[PDB]
Formats: sequence, C-alpha cells, structure tokens
Amino acid sequence: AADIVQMVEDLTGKLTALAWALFLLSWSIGWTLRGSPIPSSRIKRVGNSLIEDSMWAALWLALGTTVFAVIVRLAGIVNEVLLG
Amino acid sequence: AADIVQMVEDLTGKLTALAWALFLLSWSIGWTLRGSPIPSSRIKRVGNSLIEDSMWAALWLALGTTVFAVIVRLAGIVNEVLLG
Amino acid sequence: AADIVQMVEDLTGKLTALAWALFLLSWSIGWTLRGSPIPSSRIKRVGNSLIEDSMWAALWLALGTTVFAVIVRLAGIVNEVLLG
Ligand SMILES: CC(C)CCC[C@@H](C)CCC[C@H](C)CCC[C@@H](C)CCC[C@@H](C)CCOC[C@@H](COP(=O)(O)O)OC[C@@H](C)CCC[C@H](C)CCC[C@H](C)CCC[C@@H](C)CCCC(C)C
Ligand SMILES: CC(C)CCC[C@@H](C)CCC[C@H](C)CCC[C@@H](C)CCC[C@@H](C)CCOC[C@@H](COP(=O)(O)O)OC[C@@H](C)CCC[C@H](C)CCC[C@H](C)CCC[C@@H](C)CCCC(C)C
Ligand SMILES: CC(C)CCC[C@@H](C)CCC[C@H](C)CCC[C@H](C)CCC[C@@H](C)CO[C@@H](COCC[C@H](C)CCC[C@@H](C)CCC[C@@H](C)CCC[C@@H](C)CCCC(C)C)COP(=O)(O)O
Ligand SMILES: CC(C)CCC[C@@H](C)CCC[C@H](C)CCC[C@H](C)CCC[C@@H](C)CO[C@@H](COCC[C@H](C)CCC[C@@H](C)CCC[C@@H](C)CCC[C@@H](C)CCCC(C)C)COP(=O)(O)O
Ligand SMILES: CC(C)CCC[C@@H](C)CCC[C@H](C)CCC[C@H](C)CCC[C@@H](C)CO[C@@H](COCC[C@H](C)CCC[C@@H](C)CCC[C@@H](C)CCC[C@@H](C)CCCC(C)C)COP(=O)(O)O
Ligand SMILES: CC(C)CCC[C@@H](C)CCC[C@H](C)CCC[C@H](C)CCC[C@@H](C)CO[C@@H](COCC[C@H](C)CCC[C@@H](C)CCC[C@@H](C)CCC[C@@H](C)CCCC(C)C)COP(=O)(O)O
Repeated sequence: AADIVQMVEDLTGKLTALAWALFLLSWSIGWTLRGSPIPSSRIKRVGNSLIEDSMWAALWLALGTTVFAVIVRLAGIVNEVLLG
Repeated sequence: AADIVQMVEDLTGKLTALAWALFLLSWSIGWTLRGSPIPSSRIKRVGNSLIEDSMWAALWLALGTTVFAVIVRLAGIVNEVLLG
Repeated sequence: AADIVQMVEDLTGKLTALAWALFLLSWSIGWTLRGSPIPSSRIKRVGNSLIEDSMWAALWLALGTTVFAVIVRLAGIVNEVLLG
C-alpha cells in the first residue's frame, strides 16, 4: 500500500542522481567535440545540440519537481471556480 | 451496502497516491533520456512523449475529480430543461 | 545504485583530462597554420577558427562544472517564488 510508493520514490531518487552525473558527462562530451582539431561543421553542430539539451534538461528536472505542485494548485483553482 | 463504497474509495485513494509517484518517475525518466549523451532522435521523441503524457495526466486526474460533479450538474440542467 | 554513478564520474574525469590535452593540441595546430610560409587566406581563417574555439571551450568546461550548481540554485529560487 505504502511500501510500493516508498520503493517508487527510492527508484526516482537513484535515477535523479544518475541523471545529474549523465548531464555533466554530456556537457563534457559536447565541449570536447567543439574544441577538437577536427574542422568539420556537423560535429560542431552535434556538440552544440548536446550542450544545449544538457542545460535544458538540467534546468527542467527540479523545475518539474515543482511543476507537479503547480498543476495541483491549478486543479484546485479550476475546481473552486467551476463549483463555487 | 456502504462498506463496499468505503473500500472502493480507499482503493481509489491508494491508487491516486501511487499515480502521483509514477507520474514524477515518468517525468524524471523522460528528462533523463532527453539529456543523455546518445545523439539518437527516436529516444528524444520517446522522452518528449513521456514528459508530455505525464503532465497531461497529472493535470487531468484532479480535474476529473471535478468533472464528475460537472457532469452531474449538466444532467440536472438537461432534466430541468426537458421536463419544465 | 551508486557504483554506476561512480563509474560515470570516472569516465567524465578521464574525458576531461583527454580534453585538456586535445585543446592544447588544437591551439598548437592553429598557431602553426597561422605562421607557416603558405600565403593563402583560407588556411589563416581555419587557424583562427581553431584557436578561437580552443580558447572558448577551454574556458567553458570548468565554467559548466559551476553552471550546473548555478542552475540548481535557480531552480530552488523559482520553486520558492511560485510556492511561497
Ligand atoms: C518500470 C515500471 C513499470 C515500474 C517501476 C517501479 C516498480 C519498482 C514498482 C512496480 C509497480 C507495480 C508493477 C504496479 C503496482 C501494483 C498496483 C496493482 C497497486 C494497486 C493499488 C494497491 C496499492 C491497492 C492495495 O490493495 C488493496 C488490498 C488491501 O491491502 P492492505 O490493506 O494494504 O494490506 O485489498 C486486498 C485485495 C483482496 C483486494 C482485491 C481488489 C483488487 C486488488 C483490485 C485491483 C486494483 C487495480 C484494479 C489495479 C490497477 C492498477 C494499474 C492500472 C497500475 C499499474 C501501473 C504499472 C504501469 C506500473
Ligand atoms: C555512452 C553512454 C550511453 C554510457 C556512458 C557511461 C557508461 C559507462 C554507464 C552505462 C549506463 C547504463 C547504460 C544506464 C544505467 C542503468 C539504468 C537502468 C539505471 C536505473 C536506476 C537504477 C540505479 C535503479 C536500481 O534498481 C533498483 C533495484 C535494487 O537495486 P539495489 O538496491 O541497489 O541492490 O531493484 C531491483 C529490481 C528487481 C527492481 C525492478 C524495477 C526496474 C529496475 C525499473 C527500471 C528502471 C528504469 C525504468 C530504467 C530507465 C533508465 C533509463 C531511461 C536511463 C538510461 C540512460 C542511458 C542513455 C545511458
Ligand atoms: C565528417 C567527420 C566525421 C570526418 C572525421 C575524419 C577524422 C576522424 C579523421 C582524422 C584526421 C583526418 C586525417 C583529417 C584529414 C583532413 C583532410 C585535409 C580533409 C579536409 C576536409 C575538407 C572537406 C575541407 O573542408 C573543410 C576545410 O578545412 C580544411 C582543413 C585544413 C585547412 C587542412 C590544413 C591545410 C594544410 C596545411 C594541411 C597540410 C597537409 C598535411 C601536411 C597535413 C596532414 C593531413 C591529414 C593527414 C591531417 C589533417 C589534420 C587537420 C586538422 C588539418 C571545411 O569544410 P566545410 O566546413 O564542411 O565546408
Ligand atoms: C537507436 C538507439 C537506441 C541506439 C543506441 C546505441 C547505444 C545504446 C550504444 C552506446 C554508445 C554507442 C557506442 C554509440 C556509437 C555512436 C556511433 C558513432 C554511431 C553514430 C550514429 C549515426 C547514425 C550518426 O547519426 C547521428 C549523427 O551523430 C553522429 C555521432 C557523433 C557526431 C560522433 C562523434 C564524432 C567523432 C569525433 C567520434 C570519434 C570516434 C571515437 C573516437 C569515439 C567513440 C566511438 C563510440 C564507441 C562512442 C560514441 C559516443 C557518441 C555519444 C559520440 C544522427 O542521426 P539521425 O538524427 O537519425 O539523422
Ligand atoms: C499536454 C498539455 C495538456 C500540458 C498542459 C500543462 C499545463 C496545464 C500546466 C500549467 C503550466 C505548466 C507549469 C507549464 C510548464 C512548462 C514546462 C517548462 C514544460 C515544457 C514542455 C516541454 C515538452 C517543451 O516542449 C515545448 C518547448 O517549449 C518550451 C517551453 C518554454 C520555452 C519554457 C520557457 C523557458 C524558460 C525561460 C522558463 C523559465 C523557468 C521558470 C522560471 C518559469 C516557470 C516554469 C513553469 C512553472 C511555468 C511554465 C510557463 C510556460 C508558458 C513558459 C514544445 O514541445 P513540442 O511542441 O511538443 O515539440
Ligand atoms: C589553398 C591551399 C591549400 C593551397 C596549398 C598549396 C601548397 C600545399 C603547395 C606547397 C607550395 C606551393 C609550391 C606554393 C606555390 C605558390 C604559387 C606561386 C601560387 C601563388 C598563389 C596565387 C593564388 C597568388 O595568391 C596569393 C598571392 O601570393 C603570391 C605568392 C608569392 C608572392 C610568390 C612569390 C613571388 C616570386 C618571387 C616567386 C618566385 C617564383 C619561384 C622562383 C619560387 C618558387 C615557386 C613555388 C614552387 C614555391 C612558392 C613558395 C611561396 C611561399 C612563395 C594571395 O591570394 P588571395 O589571398 O587568395 O587573394
């Protein structure tokens, strides 16, 4: 009943730690591709996409941890509006 | 007679708690897939679908808790219209 | 659970060492192309792009190591703002 929620939360915590590690790894890979001697352009594009997505997701993770409470508040507001 | 309704409501409550936990887990999985070093596109698509469905359902759950009262009100209105 | 994070961090460390080495190599290649007897202009342009990207990435690597903590702080601030 509740142990299932507890184990789901533990899984989410471990996944979040791994996600921070992987985000840093992706940032490093992107900025390493961008500075290498290879003068290609496709690889610069790949590095840019990597670092940009890394920053984006790293921001949005904790923001989503907040987003769900925000959505609950919006549900409360619309319920109070429609039903007095 | 009434204990059956009570146990159904308890089941719904436990399920709702588990559902919030799983929604947060899905959000984390999606945003982890989106920021990983893998430069594939299918996986970015999967992550986008995950996070979008997560937000959608997280909104619609409590909204539905309201939706059923809204539907009852609509039934009352149409009954009052058709039968004076 | 945690050994996976540890090995990801070790991979990032090795990659960072290699990245510093490659940045120095790219700087050397660029400044060697720029001073060679060849009077072409396209090659001067290539050397300029190489040395500029090298300096840029060499700066941004450690800065990003800080950027992720900065983003976490911004997430904390916006969470505190939206939810009292
Ligand atoms: C990769 C990812 C998929 C996994 C990651 C995370 C993993 C690590 C966790 C694994 C999660 C697992 C697969 C799903 C959870 C199990 C569900 C069925 C819980 C239902 C809620 C549950 C707490 C209710 C408690 O039962 C009431 C008990 C009293 O117990 P108590 O008083 O505490 O002693 O009543 C006794 C019996 C005799 C009552 C019989 C009624 C019967 C049980 C009704 C069925 C309930 C419902 C119809 C099931 C539907 C749930 C699914 C739609 C959700 C599945 C999500 C899935 C995609 C992961
Ligand atoms: C090039 C680059 C791609 C690589 C560079 C770096 C490389 C060198 C590292 C390689 C990284 C590898 C490929 C991905 C990591 C593995 C993931 C699945 C970890 C999930 C998190 C994990 C710690 C949780 C721990 O499990 C809980 C255990 C208890 O264990 P314990 O208590 O410690 O004994 O529960 C027992 C079972 C029976 C529970 C069953 C539930 C089941 C496990 C749920 C699935 C979990 C989740 C849905 C997986 C989704 C994760 C992916 C979206 C992320 C992949 C990123 C990828 C692009 C690299
Ligand atoms: C697609 C990638 C995955 C390819 C990856 C390949 C890589 C893994 C292979 C490892 C290193 C390779 C040996 C690189 C070979 C580079 C060739 C000269 C091909 C040039 C590419 C074509 C399309 C040109 O398109 C780009 C223009 O630059 C010109 C490149 C410098 C301007 C040359 C340098 C100019 C002269 C001085 C070179 C001297 C010749 C030999 C003595 C040097 C060794 C030759 C050689 C053994 C090593 C090459 C070391 C590189 C870093 C200089 C932009 O083109 P664009 O932006 O698209 O418009
Ligand atoms: C479908 C997925 C489930 C596949 C998952 C596989 C994954 C679980 C396996 C783990 C890691 C793999 C070893 C990834 C291997 C990547 C190959 C180079 C295949 C490229 C994919 C094909 C279709 C290209 O399509 C995409 C273009 O990017 C180019 C990728 C970079 C631009 C390369 C990097 C370029 C050069 C510098 C690489 C240097 C070679 C070795 C020294 C590095 C190690 C090689 C290697 C051991 C690890 C690869 C680390 C990745 C993150 C860089 C877009 O293609 P598209 O968007 O579709 O148009
Ligand atoms: C499915 C719907 C029913 C979902 C409805 C949810 C809704 C009822 C909830 C109410 C408001 C929510 C709090 C929205 C949260 C938005 C998240 C950032 C998720 C982004 C969605 C993912 C898939 C991205 O996919 C789309 C790309 O845009 C990026 C969005 C802007 C570009 C961000 C804005 C960028 C930065 C500056 C935001 C700053 C962060 C906080 C300080 C702001 C508050 C955060 C927050 C509390 C409110 C969000 C206010 C929105 C209107 C900006 C296209 O993706 P696609 O077109 O598919 O390829
Ligand atoms: C695109 C590159 C990858 C090409 C790389 C080629 C390279 C790997 C080949 C190795 C060395 C070559 C033998 C270079 C040959 C240079 C030719 C004279 C072509 C001139 C280029 C055209 C477009 C002119 O455009 C540029 C103007 O300068 C004029 C060059 C000096 C001003 C000449 C020197 C003038 C007189 C005194 C030369 C005497 C002739 C022979 C006795 C000398 C040996 C000839 C020869 C065997 C070696 C050349 C040694 C170079 C470093 C001087 C700017 O033009 P721009 O800036 O664009 O407006």
